[PDB]
Amino acid sequence: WEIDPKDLTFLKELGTGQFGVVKYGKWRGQYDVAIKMIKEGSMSEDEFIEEAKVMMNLSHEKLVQLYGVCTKQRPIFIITEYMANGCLLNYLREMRHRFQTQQLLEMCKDVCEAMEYLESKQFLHRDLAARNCLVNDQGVVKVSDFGLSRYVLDDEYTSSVGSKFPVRWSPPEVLMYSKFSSKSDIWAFGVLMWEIYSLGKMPYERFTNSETAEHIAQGLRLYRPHLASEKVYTIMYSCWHEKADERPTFKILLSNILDVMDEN
Ligand SMILES: Cc1cc(Nc2cc(-c3ccc(F)c(NC(=O)c4cc5c(s4)CCCC5)c3F)n[nH]c2=O)nn1C
Repeated sequence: WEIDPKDLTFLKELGTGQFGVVKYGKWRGQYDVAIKMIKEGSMSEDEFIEEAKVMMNLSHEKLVQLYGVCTKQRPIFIITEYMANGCLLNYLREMRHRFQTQQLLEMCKDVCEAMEYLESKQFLHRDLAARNCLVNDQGVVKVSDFGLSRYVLDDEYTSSVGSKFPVRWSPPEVLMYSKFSSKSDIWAFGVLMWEIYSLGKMPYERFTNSETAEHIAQGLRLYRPHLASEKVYTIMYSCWHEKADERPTFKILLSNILDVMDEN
């Protein structure tokens, strides 16, 4: 879906990410959208447009909805569903004292449902983390920017020893061999659950990225946050098996989460 740029009205700046400036605006005067304006040289653009069709076809309530792209001018635009409460990490930190435990579990469920959908389509996120989830005006969490890490042109982000690589969300086989799979998204999801239940703390705080890699390679795992029950911690901890094939699927994780809800 090629969006006509004449149908976009820019309204507000939303900050800057791995591809440069992001704006809030409207599509056809009515629908609230976010618009990434892709900084030249920041993205493998031919590669992105080449593979853009499969992303058009991903649709789930808990996935941020793609509206489309503008590719007939530079900078390229990516147009998505606007999420008025912004990214999940800042939302957790700003509302930290208000959350009930049942709401923390519901946020995890939202993300798990989106990821079970992506898993069913054999589509990898590759940078799942609370910073890449968004929150709407009703508090629903949705997964954002799935698959886009593949198109980043920035050695600090693409190298496992780069300053911007998501080391703290990565399993050993990604840090050692760059072996991304559904099971590396599973690992990241466990870290995301930890971010939720810690109310937005930084994983492995005071460890450097390389110290993090060393310690998880040797079996260290994130501690149980105060607000996580044992049953909840067992779920997130299952995401962190050293061996990828021992980690659950998102279907199983979703069933575990629903089971905890039912018990509650
Ligand atoms: C109050 C409020 C609402 C609101 N709502 C939104 C903000 C954004 C948004 C803004 C800046 C960003 F930097 C990003 N992330 C990125 O650009 C990238 C992430 C990744 C990229 S690029 C390539 C590698 C993989 C990860 C955003 F997603 N989008 N959509 C929204 O709805 N924001 N605020 C402040």
